[PDB]
Amino acid sequence: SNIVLTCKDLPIPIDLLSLFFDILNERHPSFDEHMFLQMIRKPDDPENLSVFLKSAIWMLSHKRDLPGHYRLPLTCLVSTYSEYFVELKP
Amino acid sequence: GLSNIVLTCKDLPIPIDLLSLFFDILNERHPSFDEHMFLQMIRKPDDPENLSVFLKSAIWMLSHKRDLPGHYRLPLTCLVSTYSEYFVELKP
Repeated sequence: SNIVLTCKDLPIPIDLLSLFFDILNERHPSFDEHMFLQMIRKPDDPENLSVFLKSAIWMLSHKRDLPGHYRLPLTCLVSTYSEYFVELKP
Repeated sequence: GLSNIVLTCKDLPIPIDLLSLFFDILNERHPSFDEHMFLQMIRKPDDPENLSVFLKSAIWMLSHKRDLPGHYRLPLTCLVSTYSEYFVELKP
């Protein structure tokens, strides 16, 4: 009836992270490869985290050609990474 | 009654003034985002654009708002984390 998924051990297609980076970096050209990997590793700046999450949210809320098999892992990325805001303050 | 009730997100208490503050900030940025749409979103987001706007206000409060009370951080992050989940089935 109901399935519980741990977003932390959920597989993420490499092509999704690549797409996500491409979209975020087009929007914010100063958001480079190195900063993207540091975000995946551990968010360390609230404004950068904000822009990272906002690109993922745009992809989920506006992008009409997002492959449907990216919806679950991309949503899990949003839910997982938003958690860093508890300690990461302006 | 509404002052004494403990609402929870993922078993974490969400202070009632936090929901009021969230609504006030969201509604100030988007005056057409009324109380009824706010309550519907709370019950079940039904529009990906409206949910996007709802989440972006909460993310703004966490990322930019310097005077957000400290004890609001965990419940508000909970709300972000939980309401984002609706995107799995809610498509543009």
